[PDB]
Amino acid sequence: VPNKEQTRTVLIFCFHLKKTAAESHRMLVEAFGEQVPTVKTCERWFQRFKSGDFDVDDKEHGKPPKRYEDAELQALLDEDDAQTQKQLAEQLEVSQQAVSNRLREMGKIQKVGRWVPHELNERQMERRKNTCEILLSRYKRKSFLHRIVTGDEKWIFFVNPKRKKSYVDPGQPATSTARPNRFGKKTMLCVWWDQSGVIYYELLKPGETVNAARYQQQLINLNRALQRKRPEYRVIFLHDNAPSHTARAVRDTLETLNWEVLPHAAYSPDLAPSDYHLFASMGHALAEQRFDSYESVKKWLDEWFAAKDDEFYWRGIHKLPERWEKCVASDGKYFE
Amino acid sequence: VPNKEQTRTVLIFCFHLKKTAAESHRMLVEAFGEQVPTVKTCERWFQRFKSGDFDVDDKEHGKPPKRYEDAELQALLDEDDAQTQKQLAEQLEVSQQAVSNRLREMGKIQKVGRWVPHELNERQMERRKNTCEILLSRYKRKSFLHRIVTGDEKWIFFVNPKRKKSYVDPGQPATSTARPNRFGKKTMLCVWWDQSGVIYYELLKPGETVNAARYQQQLINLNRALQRKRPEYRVIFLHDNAPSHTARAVRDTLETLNWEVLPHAAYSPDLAPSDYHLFASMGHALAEQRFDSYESVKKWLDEWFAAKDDEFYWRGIHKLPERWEKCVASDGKYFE
DNA sequence: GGTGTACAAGTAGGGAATGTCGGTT
DNA sequence: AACCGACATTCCCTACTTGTACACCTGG
DNA sequence: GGTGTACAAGTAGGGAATGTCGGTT
DNA sequence: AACCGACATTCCCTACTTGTACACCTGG
DNA sequence: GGTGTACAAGTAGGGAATGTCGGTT
DNA sequence: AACCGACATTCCCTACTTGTACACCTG
Ligand SMILES: [Mn+2]
Ligand SMILES: [Mn+2]
Repeated sequence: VPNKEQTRTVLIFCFHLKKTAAESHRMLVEAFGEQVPTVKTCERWFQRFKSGDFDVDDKEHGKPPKRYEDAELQALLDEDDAQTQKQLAEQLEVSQQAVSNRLREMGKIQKVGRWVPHELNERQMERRKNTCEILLSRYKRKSFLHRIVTGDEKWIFFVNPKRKKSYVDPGQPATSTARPNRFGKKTMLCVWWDQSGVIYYELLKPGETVNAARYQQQLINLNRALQRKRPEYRVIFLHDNAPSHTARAVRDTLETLNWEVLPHAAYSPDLAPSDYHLFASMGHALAEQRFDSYESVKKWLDEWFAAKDDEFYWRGIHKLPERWEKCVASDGKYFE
Repeated sequence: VPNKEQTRTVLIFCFHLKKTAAESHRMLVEAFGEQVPTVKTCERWFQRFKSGDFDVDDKEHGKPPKRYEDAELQALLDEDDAQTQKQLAEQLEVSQQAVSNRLREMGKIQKVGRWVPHELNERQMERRKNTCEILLSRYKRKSFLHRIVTGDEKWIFFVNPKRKKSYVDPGQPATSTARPNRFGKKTMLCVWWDQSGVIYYELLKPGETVNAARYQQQLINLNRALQRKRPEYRVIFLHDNAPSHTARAVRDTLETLNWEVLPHAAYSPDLAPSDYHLFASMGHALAEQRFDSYESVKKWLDEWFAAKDDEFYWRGIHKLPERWEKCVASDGKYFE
């Protein structure tokens, strides 16, 4: 009856009764019948038993040689880590299924890259690196974030649907969503805030623009609202290089307010707290959220800003230095 | 130095040597030592040996109870098959991790749903059903497909990048891509085709628009090219309800050419061979493609439309029949 | 409309695990 | 009888293969 | 910033697997 | 001695738990 | 975002309708 | 008073323009 495993047990038991090899074998036929391993394989078990080898496991078997080294497929990734299996395959003379396996066998996983706002010129980066160095230099001499009042502009549609993920048996349809229309109803939000909260915001009506003209009016209203909400206020103002924000007219509206405008490189939303922090948070919050009327957008926004904590804003602003640092370490290339 | 499995082999060995249960135990202690099991076990083993049962492995142990039933979790999916695990867990009173497991244990996988072009109206679904019904009723009677000349219009940006997928160790990042610009240079393409190939295409200059005026012009230009390339043509025209396609003026330009316009319910790009099949194949081929010159866009298209085997277009058109059935059986809801 | 990844199942080798057998004591 | 060495036979485990399912793309 | 899934590791508890022991022959 | 039945003790295997990593999101 | 059709409302124009004026008995 | 033709206005009624909905195709 017994298998190589059950057999070796016996031969250990037979070993421990001082039975000789050939003796044990006789007992096996006596016990189980003719169909028991040959004497030769008893003599063998015995020969290793005498060494303290009662190790049950077969010694490691034979294996077809790997038709390509690990470090070989690894060094292909070292040139272009974003190739398909089929592409790697035809460089290693194996199938894709083969390249499927060895990538699973090595620690490797497949992950999808980041979208970055803009392709940056050899120069575009230099400007970033500079600004970031400049601000850090200042940051070390004296913390000044406590003086920062930034703000920016962000669309808010009346419907924000996301593609839905369904848990269902294989080869079945996942509940589907209807596209967000590119030319749907939307209202521009313009919001200004500081490390202690949101100072002032305007929610523009559907078709409304922001021009050198209106921008002025706004930061004068901001000023008015600043006077009451921030009594202690000099003051530092951070905003991106909108065609509207660099307006000859507006530049002067800032001088005549005695506001210091922190330098800001273009295509750098990763350095604008309004974008990388405030809005980013709102992005999550707006998911699948509907707005029937312009009134409710303002009501949601109102309760949304209000129901934030204090630290939330504080944290947004104080992550600047960390970003300026990366912004330099990454040498101007996006760092996010 | 035996285990709760190895000793059982031995007890089988002794059973088949006509040794008494207690006798065998005395042999166990003699051979191995003092850490063998009791005689009480040997007696028990023997008692099941005396039957024909020499099955080594245990009986199934005591296991905790299931806190909810597989089919009870199934009722939640029947309601809403797209729910986060956390949400299911709450309804079941178990943890998320708990549900992560029972979904693994059941057949269930996670799938991303579709983007359907437009949210359809109780009415718009009927329009679709009918039109599909009508055309199919006819196709059954007499195949009118080889007479179908159809066309549409589709943008083509000068840079078509895709997020890149990388094979990498966990934690390490994947190569990032610069985002496609919504406002980049983009030439419009107006193309008309037929079961045997493309008849006449018109690649517009950047700014160029299509109005009641220009559409007519093209329809005539089409006809001329149709006379020499398709020397046999009466023509059936298929085109979507673009405001330009549905102008008073144009319907008359179509009459003057004597073309049967097939009815085509609004919001039905899934029934326009131009979109659902020709541009579809294009979207793939256009991936990661850069176009520096307007000439190359034409040079690309020329060589592309050309190298396309004749059947390709044939299949495109002949897939209408099944889309109609499918459009019909699904009562007008989208069906892709 | 195309394409990319992984589960199936089959297959060839590389040796171990085993057997055979003539040689020793 | 007992055990051995050497060459032959059997078996086991893996790195591949082709075949295939299928998630997700793609045009709106 | 925010959140959704799964790999770790620990824990209870339900019985089997095993032990203990005085009762039979 | 041998084996038993009955009650006690130990051990094994799982369905959960909490803790945590981390892909991917989110603003541009 | 582009674009066309369908009325709903808002200006002009050739007609009217009415007004002014000369004439004659 | 009576009455005309000859023009000049005060208006309409229709008639060309705008103005203000929608409707349909792209991502
Ligand atoms: Mn901005
Ligand atoms: Mn179209």
